[PDB]
Amino acid sequence: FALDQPSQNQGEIIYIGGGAGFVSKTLHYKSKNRDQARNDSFDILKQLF
RNA sequence: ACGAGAACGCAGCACCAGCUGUCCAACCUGAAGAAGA
Repeated sequence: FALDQPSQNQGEIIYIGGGAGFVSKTLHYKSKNRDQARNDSFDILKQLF
C-alpha cells in the first residue's frame, strides 16, 4: 500500500538478509550499463533457472 | 735315573661422580544460509 522506498539518503542503506533480491547478491549492474548488465543477468540466470 | 723335583702371576678394587632433550612460534587466511518471476 505505502511502498515509500526512500532514496538519496547519503548512502545510509544496506540490504542484509534473505529475500533481499538477486541484484543485491551480484555486482554487474554497477559495473556495466543498462543493456549490457541486463543481458548478462539474463544469460547467467537462464543457465541457473 | 732328563740342572732336575715340588710351585695357580695369584690376592682386595662398582667405569663411576655432576648435568632438564631444552629455547623461540596464534592452526592461521578469503567466504552474505542464499538466490527464479
